Amino acid sequence: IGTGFPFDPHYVEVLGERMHYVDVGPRDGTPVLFLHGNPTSSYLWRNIIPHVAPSHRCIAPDLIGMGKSDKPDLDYFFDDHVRYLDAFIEALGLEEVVLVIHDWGSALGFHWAKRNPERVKGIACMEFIRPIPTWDEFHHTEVAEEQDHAEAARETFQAFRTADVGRELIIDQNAFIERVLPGGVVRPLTEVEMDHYREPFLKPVDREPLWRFPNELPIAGEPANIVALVEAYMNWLHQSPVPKLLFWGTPGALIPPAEAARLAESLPNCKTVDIGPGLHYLQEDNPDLIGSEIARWLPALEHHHHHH
Ligand SMILES: [Cl-]
Repeated sequence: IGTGFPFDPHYVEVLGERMHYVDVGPRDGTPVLFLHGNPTSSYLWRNIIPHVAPSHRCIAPDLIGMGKSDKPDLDYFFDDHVRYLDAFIEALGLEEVVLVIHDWGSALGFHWAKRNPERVKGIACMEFIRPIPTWDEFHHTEVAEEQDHAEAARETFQAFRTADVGRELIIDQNAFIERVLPGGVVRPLTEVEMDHYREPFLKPVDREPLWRFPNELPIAGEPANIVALVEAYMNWLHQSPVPKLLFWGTPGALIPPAEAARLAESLPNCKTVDIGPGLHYLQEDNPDLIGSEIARWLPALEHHHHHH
């Protein structure tokens, strides 16, 4: 699996700050917008984009306070991210797009789509965020062998959301980067890959977005604004005719194989793709199948639409 990041560095001004993004692919192509989550960057998509770029424009921003984007004095709430990515999209003059999304990138992407449904020609998603009404639903599974792992996951994120303790882990010990990220890849990440992921967060104080994110997860009614927002987009998604492509792995994390199977029915016009062994950061386990299946699925999205 490729460890390099060979893309031209692009930057654009957004709400006064700079945001870094990948922009490859023919300039005249329907754009495909790749949205990473916690605690990743555009690096997450490095081995997926080359499958899509021969035919389409590939745009992959680093969220504010992450990757090579600027680091304003914010608390990095989800709404902060909403503001910057909304302005990013308009700053590139994008009209209609295809979304490719993960984790908090999926919350952002789905929220954007629901508010801008006529501008989304398709959604490729994987290990995405859903309402979590109870902790038992978090990493829920009915596969006996996976139960111990699932309860460990609960404990982990309960701690992240525990006052002072959470900050200790994520801010002082860099747990999201040194433990959660490699912990959510089946194959071993290399030093080179880890170093790419560590680069934006060498200073602990810069780790704030990595702590706020788990504290923004819509679990057991809190935080209420996010619970509402996530319920809204999921209702939207369940009712939308927009073409969907869903990647999943075994045993998965947020999305277990059994639910992936259900989403194949509960989500209209949904093709599913088993990437084989996977945990949360599926992109690092089978980037080639994710990029090739996205590429195979993009042409038909032009149907019923036109550029002229
Ligand atoms: Cl998180």
